[PDB]
Amino acid sequence: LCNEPCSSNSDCIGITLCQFCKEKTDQYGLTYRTCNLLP
Repeated sequence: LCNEPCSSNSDCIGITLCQFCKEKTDQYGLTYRTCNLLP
């Protein structure tokens, strides 16, 4: 749903109301690009 992977904003638009493709990591330090509720 909203919590899923991305590469830009548009990747998270319409699929759900979560336009904010953010960059965070897990506990390991793997930075990944994921759809968030906000910027």
